[PDB]
Amino acid sequence: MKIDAIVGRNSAKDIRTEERARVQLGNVVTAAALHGGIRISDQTTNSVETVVGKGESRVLIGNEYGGKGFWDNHHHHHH
Amino acid sequence: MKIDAIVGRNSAKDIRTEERARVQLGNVVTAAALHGGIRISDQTTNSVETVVGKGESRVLIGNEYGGKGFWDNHHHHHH
Amino acid sequence: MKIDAIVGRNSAKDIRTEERARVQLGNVVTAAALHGGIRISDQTTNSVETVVGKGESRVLIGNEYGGKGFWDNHHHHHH
Repeated sequence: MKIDAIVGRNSAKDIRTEERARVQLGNVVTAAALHGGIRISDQTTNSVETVVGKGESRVLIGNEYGGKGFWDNHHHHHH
Repeated sequence: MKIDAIVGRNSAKDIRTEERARVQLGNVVTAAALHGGIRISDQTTNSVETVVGKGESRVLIGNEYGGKGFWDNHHHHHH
Repeated sequence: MKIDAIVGRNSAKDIRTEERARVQLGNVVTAAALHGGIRISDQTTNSVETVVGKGESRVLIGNEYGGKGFWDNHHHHHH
């Protein structure tokens, strides 16, 4: 009670990634989407229990700003 | 911000993504949708139990702002 | 109001990475998204209990700015 800071949590209980699975847990901010300023300091709270990815799965648990950070179509993957 | 507690949670119980599936669990904000939205403490509350994606599925569990973040349409065919 | 302690934690309880799996725990800042801060652009709080990746898996637990740090963009069948 009585807060002036950031509020809005995303939570996960269990995560299982198997086989060619990539998971981003937390936050991804693309440059274009948001860079400082008097931006948001309040976000929607999401909470998941168990999440499993099987077979080339891409899973992002958290907040993606922009929509080019974790997911994409086809780029120059050189590593 | 100074709003005491944000109300509006999304909750997921079980998630299974199988086979080339992509899942966004959380909140996606496109740039266009929210830059200087410095106060959002009353949103929609959605709870789901089990969600399964099978075979090249896109699934977003959470909030999508802009409608362009996770479900980025075919914008880059040149890639 | 008067803050020195930032509110916005990414927490993890247990992590298991096996077989060519790589995990980034903390924060990954690429130069492009922001260099050395510039406000708190993002400090969204995420909390996960147990996360397991098995089999050449990529798991990032925390915040990725830029999307060029721990991973880069890939070649996936269907966007």
